[PDB]
Formats: sequence, C-alpha cells, structure tokens
Amino acid sequence: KTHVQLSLPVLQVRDVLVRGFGDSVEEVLSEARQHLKDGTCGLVEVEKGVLPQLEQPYVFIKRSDAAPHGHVMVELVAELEGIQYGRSGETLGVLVPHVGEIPVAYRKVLLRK
Repeated sequence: KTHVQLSLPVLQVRDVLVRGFGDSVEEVLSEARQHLKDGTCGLVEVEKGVLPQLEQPYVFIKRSDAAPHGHVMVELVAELEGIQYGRSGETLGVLVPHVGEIPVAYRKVLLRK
C-alpha cells in the first residue's frame, strides 16, 4: 500500500534514550522508515528547546494534505545544518527510535510509504 495507518507514541524529549536515527540524511530517512514499519518509532512534539536536545540529521513528519479515519496524512522530511530534503506541510513532530519510553499520548497518522 502507498499509505499505512500508524499510531505513534508521543515521547517527552527528556525521556528519549536514542536521540536520532543516524549520521546522514539518507540514513536517517532509511532508519525512520524501517522503525515506522517495525512499530519502533516515536514522535516528539517540536517546541522551543526541543531540537537542540536531539541529534541531527532530524526526521520530521509533515502534513501532506488537508484526515482519513482520524489519521492525518504525513510524509517524511529530513533536515541537516538548516537544509531540508523534501518539501511538505506543517510539522507534527520529530521522529526518534522508540526503545520502551512511556508515551504521553498517541498520534494517529497515515504515512506516505
């Protein structure tokens, strides 16, 4: 399928143990997509002070359209040293590995895969 319904655990930035997906834009997009397929991806909501506490390159989920079955349609955009790879809508959050941190909420998304 071109899209997959996922329910992503929303993590507090100070709880995150693994603060990024790797070392290059292509690696972090690759790993993000693998962890989304494996159910081992979390979401951190972006506010003042969050991104400097995580590791670049960043992987964002961004709204791809204006929400089937309560799932916002999203796609991935990476960022390294202020350059984004992809073009999309509003940021829903930054993706990180999930390694068993307790979430504060779940974010239902339809991921363009």
